[PDB]
Amino acid sequence: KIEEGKLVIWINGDKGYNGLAEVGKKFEKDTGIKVTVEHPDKLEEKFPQVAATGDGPDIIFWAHDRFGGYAQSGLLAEITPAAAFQDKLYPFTWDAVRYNGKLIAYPIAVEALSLIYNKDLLPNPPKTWEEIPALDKELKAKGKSALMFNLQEPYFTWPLIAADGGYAFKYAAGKYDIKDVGVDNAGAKAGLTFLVDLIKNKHMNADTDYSIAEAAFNKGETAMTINGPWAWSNIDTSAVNYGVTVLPTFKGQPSKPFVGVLSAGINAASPNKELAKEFLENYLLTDEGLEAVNKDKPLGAVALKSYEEELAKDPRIAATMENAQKGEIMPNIPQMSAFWYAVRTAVINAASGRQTVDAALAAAQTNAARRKPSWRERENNRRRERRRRAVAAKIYTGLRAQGDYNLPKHCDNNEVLKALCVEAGWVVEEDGTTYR
Amino acid sequence: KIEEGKLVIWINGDKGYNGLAEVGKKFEKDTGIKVTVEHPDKLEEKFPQVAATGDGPDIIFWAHDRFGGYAQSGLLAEITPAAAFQDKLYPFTWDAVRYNGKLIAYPIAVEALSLIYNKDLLPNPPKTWEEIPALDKELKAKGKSALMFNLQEPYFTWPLIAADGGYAFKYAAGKYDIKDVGVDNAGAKAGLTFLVDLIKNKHMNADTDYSIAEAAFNKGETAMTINGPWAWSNIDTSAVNYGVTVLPTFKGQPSKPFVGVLSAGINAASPNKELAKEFLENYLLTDEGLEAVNKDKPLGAVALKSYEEELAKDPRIAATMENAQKGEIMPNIPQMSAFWYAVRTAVINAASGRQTVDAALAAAQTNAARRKPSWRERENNRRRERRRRAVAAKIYTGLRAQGDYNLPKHCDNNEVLKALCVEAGWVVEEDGTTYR
DNA sequence: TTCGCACGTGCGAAA
DNA sequence: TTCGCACGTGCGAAA
Ligand SMILES: OC[C@H]1O[C@H](O[C@H]2[C@H](O)[C@@H](O)[C@@H](O)O[C@@H]2CO)[C@H](O)[C@@H](O)[C@@H]1O
Ligand SMILES: OC[C@H]1O[C@H](O[C@H]2[C@H](O)[C@@H](O)[C@@H](O)O[C@@H]2CO)[C@H](O)[C@@H](O)[C@@H]1O
Repeated sequence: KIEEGKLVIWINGDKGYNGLAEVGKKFEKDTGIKVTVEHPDKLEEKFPQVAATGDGPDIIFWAHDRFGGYAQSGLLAEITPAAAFQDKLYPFTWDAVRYNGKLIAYPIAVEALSLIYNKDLLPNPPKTWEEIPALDKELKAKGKSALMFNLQEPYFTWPLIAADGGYAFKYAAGKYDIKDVGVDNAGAKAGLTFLVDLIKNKHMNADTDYSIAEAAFNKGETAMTINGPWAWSNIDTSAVNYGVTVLPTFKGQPSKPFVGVLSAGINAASPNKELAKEFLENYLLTDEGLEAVNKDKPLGAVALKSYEEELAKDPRIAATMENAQKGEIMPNIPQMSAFWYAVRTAVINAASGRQTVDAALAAAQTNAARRKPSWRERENNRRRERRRRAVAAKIYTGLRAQGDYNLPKHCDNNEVLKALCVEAGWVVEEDGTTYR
Repeated sequence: KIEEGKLVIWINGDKGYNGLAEVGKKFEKDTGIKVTVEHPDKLEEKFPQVAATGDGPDIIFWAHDRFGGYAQSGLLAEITPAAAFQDKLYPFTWDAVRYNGKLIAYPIAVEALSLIYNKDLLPNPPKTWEEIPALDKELKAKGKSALMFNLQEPYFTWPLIAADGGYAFKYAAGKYDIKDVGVDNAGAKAGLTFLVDLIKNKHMNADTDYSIAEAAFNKGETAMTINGPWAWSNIDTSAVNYGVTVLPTFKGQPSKPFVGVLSAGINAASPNKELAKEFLENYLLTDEGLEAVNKDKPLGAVALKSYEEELAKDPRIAATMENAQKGEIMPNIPQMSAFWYAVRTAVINAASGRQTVDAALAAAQTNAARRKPSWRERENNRRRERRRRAVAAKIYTGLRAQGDYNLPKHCDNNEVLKALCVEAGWVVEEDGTTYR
């Protein structure tokens, strides 16, 4: 739990938390506040559960697509810095991270997925998804493989599903039609059927995850992988001579990844609101603060106008943005979670053969639009059934008391119902069949 | 699923899976059989779910306490090693992997928790748990702390709980008594009360987990920690000059850590059983094989006598074994999982203040002693309640059909029963109050 | 051991 | 939207 005079941080484990801790130490020595950095599993899930009761960290670090839903359950609101602080940063970044006209986190970077290939096994990477299966055959003879990426999180598979026209939600009339989904359209069918085919033809495995894909590339067993800028520092420590390049096309159409803006939301239950902002704006949104974090794990296209002009000329960042221009920024609406859960179920079930591509995407189309029942709606159901059982319980209580039926020493209510049935002129069989 | 002619292995993320991968690479070089090593989260729980349907890996690596529950479910191949090979390992390691007379896993190493301390900060490690809060007072004056360890897994807190008399199950007459659970006795109460006292007096944090303590000791913010031999390699590459020593005493009695034998079991659904037995016997359980895994992450006191005579020359191993002699080998009985879940819930609830020490431990004793109903018993309950509902359903079906009781278009069963009551000479109030 | 009511939510109906 | 039966398991009783 929170407490005054301290600062705790929740960032994803694949991020530069150790470089984030190097500056929290620089903050501590300056004005006396100990800063600790923790990278918990499933932090984007634990936060909306615990912070309702006042728990959680002072600041949470996640991409912006969840954040509007976090704002909607009242976990942050109304963050305002001065314009000197509002403009040492990019206008598109603020737009994504503002829910209903209110800034809800400090944007920290811009991330997109790109194709990462080893120049040693693949001097010329493939430009198209369609030549991938033939490539894997040439590399399977040498003992290696073509492509391995995270098939568990749909973030990595969406560039291919969207390539031929699948869309999460449609933007029209200055608004996201939170009903209109395009996970069941013919475009999504072409994308997923190709991915499932890659698995059916043994070019990829349906159980592949992050560690499985990251290890196969860093050890040189797989020519290409699909990852974000955070994965670069790990490939740097390995003996792999890699290049970052545009993701391959599918049916002459580009791959369209979902672009994420890493953001720091201040917990509305924190007591360190201003102290945390002291960390945010004055000690880590500086050149030297982003350096310490980027040296550990590359943030990607950082959003600080000052620091980014140094990073934008790294050819790896330039390729990361060639992929992002081809993609779309992620909606921050609360129904992102329902869409992300549904498509995750679709890919996993279609990759494993539990469902057809038709059945998985059709089920995902309805799940991504499903409404979560309110707390009041749940309690209304609970209370109504609680009343029902109470009404029946009182009735049978009186029948067992004053009925004086010929009942066994112990018997369920159905026996009482039967005995009271025959008194009214009915005959009840063994299985409950009743008549006059 | 597992393919014929391939080997896939599951080991915990804190072990040297990269070292184990190099052993598989040599196995691939001599027999042409690819070996893939994965470290998925919650593998101790994932395995009994997938392996029942014939899925899971070929070989699973875990401490020996979980294997008996696996074997009772028929998930493991029975280990058939030559008598000549069984003599190559310490006999008591074979005992940890014996269940119902059969051998069910290949014992790899012996693991016991020890006190790891920073020699530069604390040259003389405290010999007693009770003197630790005083050590923290001196330490807080430097901005440091004394002790930090994983508070989320009961494996780390148990040596304190067991010191003054707590135990899991009592051994008597050649078997463990699953109904004699000692997580509620006075010794276990005092041990946990002390730990909760450390948290109440701000000498330790209840949210502390593995990565938080491992990061803080390696970064030199705490002078002591509690961890097994696997954690040394990260400290080695760190700047801390460290020593491994016996765990401190509590009320004059030593801490009694549960001793675990890292073991490799063979999935019963594996068409590569002969291949898995070959890889474990002639490539891993050798000097060169265990050395490769050990150089990655220290295994501890290996079961193989030939390589252990070399590893025993290590003062850190002779200290790890000094703690082991004061502790106990875990049971491998299937109830161990239920004991681990109960104590895990208790320590977390007590460390957080959600429950008292007396309430949490009393609930842990009933949970760890609760008899898990068999599948058939669960099914019996499900069918009996299904039959009870169908009987009531047929009665209300016939009442609605031949009653003509003069009720609305739609109405619940309670109203039909109400209408039948008045037909038989009763009256029913709104809340169900019923009499003649 | 079996047994039966309680419990909160699922699923779809009826509107 | 509210509604109501079905669902499988919890808890405790009776033995
Ligand atoms: O898989 C759904 C998941 O996708 C995105 O998560 C990314 C995240 O943006 C990256 O920073 C990194 O952590 O990889 C993640 C995928 O594993 C969305 O941001 C997230 O909301 C969504 O759940
Ligand atoms: O915390 C309960 C846990 O204790 C043991 O797990 C140990 C394991 O023996 C070590 O190899 C290492 O991984 O630390 C683990 C605890 O985090 C038991 O073996 C395990 O069954 C139990 O769940």
